Amino acid sequence: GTQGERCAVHGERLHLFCEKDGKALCWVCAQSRKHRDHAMVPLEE
Ligand SMILES: [Zn+2]
Repeated sequence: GTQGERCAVHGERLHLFCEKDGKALCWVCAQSRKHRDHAMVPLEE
């Protein structure tokens, strides 16, 4: 019932939406050498 989906890997609040993956990441995961940056917009809600 945890109101607020945090990035559990690091232990921080997340704001990023992979449109390509259809998943909610953080800025740090946008900066990740893993995740191919293209269809990803930050959570501007
Ligand atoms: Zn992250």
